[PDB]
Amino acid sequence: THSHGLFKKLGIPGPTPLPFLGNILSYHKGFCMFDMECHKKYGKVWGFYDGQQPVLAITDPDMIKTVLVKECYSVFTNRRPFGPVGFMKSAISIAEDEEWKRLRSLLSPTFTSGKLKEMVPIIAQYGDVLVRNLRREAETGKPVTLKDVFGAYSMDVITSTSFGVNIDSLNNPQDPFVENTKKLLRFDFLDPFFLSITVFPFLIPILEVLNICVFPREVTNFLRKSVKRMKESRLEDRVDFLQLMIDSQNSHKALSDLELVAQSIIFIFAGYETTSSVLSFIMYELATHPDVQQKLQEEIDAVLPNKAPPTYDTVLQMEYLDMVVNETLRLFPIAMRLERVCKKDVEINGMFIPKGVVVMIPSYALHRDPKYWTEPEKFLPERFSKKNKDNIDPYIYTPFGSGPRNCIGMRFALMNMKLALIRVLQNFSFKPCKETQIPLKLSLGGLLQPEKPVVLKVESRD
Amino acid sequence: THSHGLFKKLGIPGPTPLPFLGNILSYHKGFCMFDMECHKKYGKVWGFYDGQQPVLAITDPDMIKTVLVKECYSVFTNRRPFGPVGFMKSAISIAEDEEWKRLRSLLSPTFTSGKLKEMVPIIAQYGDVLVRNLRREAETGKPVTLKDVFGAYSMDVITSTSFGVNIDSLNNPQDPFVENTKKLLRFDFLDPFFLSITVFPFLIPILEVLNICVFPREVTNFLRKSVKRMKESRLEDRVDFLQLMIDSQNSHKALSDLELVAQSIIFIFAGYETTSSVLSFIMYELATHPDVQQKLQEEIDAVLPNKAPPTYDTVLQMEYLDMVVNETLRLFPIAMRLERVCKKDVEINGMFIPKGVVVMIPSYALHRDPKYWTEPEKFLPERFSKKNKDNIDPYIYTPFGSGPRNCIGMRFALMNMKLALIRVLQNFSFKPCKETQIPLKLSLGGLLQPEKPVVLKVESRD
Ligand code: HEM
Ligand code: HEM
Ligand SMILES: CC(C)N[C@@H](CSC[C@H](Cc1c[nH]c2ccccc12)NC(=O)OC(C)(C)C)C(=O)NCc1cccnc1
Ligand SMILES: CC(C)N[C@@H](CSC[C@H](Cc1c[nH]c2ccccc12)NC(=O)OC(C)(C)C)C(=O)NCc1cccnc1
Repeated sequence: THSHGLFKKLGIPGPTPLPFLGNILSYHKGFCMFDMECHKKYGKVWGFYDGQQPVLAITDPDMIKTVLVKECYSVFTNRRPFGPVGFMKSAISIAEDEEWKRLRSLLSPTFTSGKLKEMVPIIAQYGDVLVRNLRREAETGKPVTLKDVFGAYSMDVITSTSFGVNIDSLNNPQDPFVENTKKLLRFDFLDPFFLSITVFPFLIPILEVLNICVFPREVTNFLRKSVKRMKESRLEDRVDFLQLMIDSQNSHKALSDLELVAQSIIFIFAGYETTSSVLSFIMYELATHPDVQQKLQEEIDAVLPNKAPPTYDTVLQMEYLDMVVNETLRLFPIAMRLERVCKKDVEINGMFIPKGVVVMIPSYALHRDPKYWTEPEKFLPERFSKKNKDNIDPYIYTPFGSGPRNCIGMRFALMNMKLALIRVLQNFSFKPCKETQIPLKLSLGGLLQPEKPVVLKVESRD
Repeated sequence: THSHGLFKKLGIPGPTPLPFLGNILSYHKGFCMFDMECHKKYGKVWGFYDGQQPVLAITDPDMIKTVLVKECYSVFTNRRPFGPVGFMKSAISIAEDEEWKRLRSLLSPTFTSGKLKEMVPIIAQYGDVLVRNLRREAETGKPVTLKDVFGAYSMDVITSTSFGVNIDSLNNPQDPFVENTKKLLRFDFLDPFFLSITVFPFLIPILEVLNICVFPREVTNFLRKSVKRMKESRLEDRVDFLQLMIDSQNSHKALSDLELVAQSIIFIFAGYETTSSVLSFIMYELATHPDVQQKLQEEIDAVLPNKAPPTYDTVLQMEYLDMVVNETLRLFPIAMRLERVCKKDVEINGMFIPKGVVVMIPSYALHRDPKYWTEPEKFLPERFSKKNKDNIDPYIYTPFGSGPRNCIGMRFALMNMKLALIRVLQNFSFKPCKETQIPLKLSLGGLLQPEKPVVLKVESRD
């Protein structure tokens, strides 16, 4: 129908599409399973149909580089639309071409190593909070649910690093400011709503004229005014994302107020469930590989004797920790794919690409390719040792993507997660319960997350 | 366009419609203002257009009777659809024709005077709760917001009379069971979403296939399982609406489980903001007419000396109280209109009515008609004295509608509100603050509710 002959014409293999649905029935096992099977069955490039929308998959690292880096500005600048977005049209990760470029320009200085070293003390205080809450659970030998305790942690670091609000969310789960922000959850792109948006993408315009949005209209409204209060209470009466944006609107064309709110929202959205999720995947591996946990506890005490508090520089000093984080990300790259919309008829690395195709890099499946990783399913942190870390193709292992449009939040995310692990492990060990799901099964959904949530035994090194 | 010549053809007056919008621009001042102006300008019958949808207004009490009573089953059985409803299609107030008739049959015995006398003791306990919360506000001379304290009250009576759950919502505003139920708020039929649904009623089918609903998909999901837990904890291990429905599914065709949940939801929806709102409108009048308040306090002590607790029968004994409630409802009939969809070409009281028209009775405007009420804007409870209560046309004063499809919840609503007022006034007097809005302005919105929320001074008769 109307475009389902495209790949068959270019000589590109793939699963044969059904009318209207294309291949979306093949998502019944999740993006991850579909992508590995496809890589296996079909080889180095393949093609499928998200309804009428042609998606070209690629796995050659040279080709990936062209797309993510070389022709990023010229050809492959934007992501694919996904549903009605309202004013969130202005958020950097949604925006396009020159508005994107301007936004990415206007926001980059907020994510430098400099500002991040200034934020480290704030992100630290809530590690202590995390500990006392964990100790409360450990002095009462009851299995712990990480996503809850790490959620409460991530939530705290966001509320602080982005607005100055200081909440113990785990113990104030019903503060107005914690309630809204806990509704900014990762979109399930295989839930009813989003699948239909894929079979009926013409519906998106209809919703937009009805001010219906995939960002709940009330959470956005709460923050828009919460910001405009903060804005006008500091102006006038250092050191969060909001103040860094306030200072910036003092490319070009400055930052509009509505533009400012939207970024603020996308930072919470980005930083809340990801931090929570990754931190849980890591504690899962640490707990099912007690040697890796011991070796990391040993490393942490070396740098920080006497449970010394971690600093920006003592954090970047810890190599095994960096290894442990990077390998967890290999097995659970929560973005799962990267995607670029081809804006022009192009030819790259010997392959014609017609305008309008979505180019997709199947991150999860490349992270578990046996042709670039030995024993890809095993959790083996040494793959990232300063010895082996050189035989790893930065276009095969892309947990934050690559190029002008990679994750702007990368250094903060990594720092935020590491500060958590250092303080937690300084004080506790983590052990399987019987109710622990070993082996952790991944969700057949549209999200990278455990089937059953991770529950563990926490014990005090006291 | 496609139907805007209808009234002009039948000789029926009304405001001239614009293409596509019909007359909806005339709602800029609210349904209430539009309806009085229309009654004034145009007389005993008029016509307008909710987009393409012809609505015929009527004010002759004989004609109203035919519509609400005589030809209710034959002709005027259903209300007008309003947006996507999901499984709430099964709720009695939404359902149609034989399913309605069956539901109204299967649910009527739950609202008898018998069951209501059995519920009175439950509804009483939360009057005491209401008092201690009020006393806490009165011992701290801070103006009170009625909708909050009455909301918390109404919320408590619902949670109890419908599931057995016993919560002090005002002090547990963050119990999971109170959180969801506080989201079941009255629909604003002049908010963006519903106006568009009126200009684009073809959009309703589109939303329905997207499982988008005007009952938030999460509140419904919470209760559906909350019920199925309650259902299977009482079955097996008297005296609420849920148990009365459980007993009924033990016309005809019994009550399906999904059918049962939906009614449960519609009862909360119905009984929460209405009780809250009416109770606030009443305290407003009592507080701005201190004689009426005194006369009612005097009456209550006569029946119930020593702050005696109210009983079902001592409640029906209080005539001035019944007067005060009924007159408040005159000035603030929160339904505002009644509506019936004409299902066949008919002729009633000398007027042809073509199939598909919505027949509408402008309750608010009839309640303030100078041709049936002297000084209609004044709050004068004596209009309802056992002397004058006979010169009041039950088809002009219809705060609960009339006929086979009037409010099934009427006796409960009235009893629930009166039990509140008796206990409250036994203990407190209510006085204007400076921040009180005198005179209360009504919302220009699609709801009957105060412009500014009612704030009063509460003082202890101790
Ligand atoms: C463990 C944590 C995180 C992971 C694994 C992650 C991963 C990713 C990935 C794969 C992308 C797409 C990059 C590409 O297209 O090549 C991305 C984009 C993005 N991330 Fe993250 N992310 C994380 C946390 C964060 C945080 C904390 C922020 C805070 C501001 C953030 C903000 C963004 C933004 C704004 C984009 C889009 C940038 C643009 O399109 O210009 N992310 N992230
Ligand atoms: C002060 C409180 C209330 C007022 C003023 C009120 C008013 C009304 C009005 C005007 C109608 C439409 C009747 C008609 O079309 O003629 C109605 C319908 C209805 N009410 Fe209420 N109501 C109140 C409280 C309640 C309560 C507590 C319940 C509890 C179950 C309830 C359940 C219903 C139902 C189910 C219908 C639709 C009945 C049907 O269509 O078969 N209402 N109400
Ligand atoms: C999908 C939500 C997160 N809307 C995005 C728009 S594009 C940023 C990217 C989304 C994405 C990556 N491959 C995809 C393949 C198909 C469809 C969408 C995507 N993000 C992403 O990794 O999200 C998680 C970890 C998958 C939840 C947005 O604006 N996200 C802010 C954000 C979120 C998370 C991390 N960093 C930034
Ligand atoms: C509109 C909401 C309440 N959906 C109803 C469907 S029809 C019951 C009726 C609605 C109604 C009366 N004139 C109208 C004129 C135009 C459009 C709709 C209506 N109710 C009604 O009085 O609602 C309040 C007090 C106006 C909020 C529903 O199912 N409502 C359950 C319910 C609510 C309140 C009282 N009793 C029952």
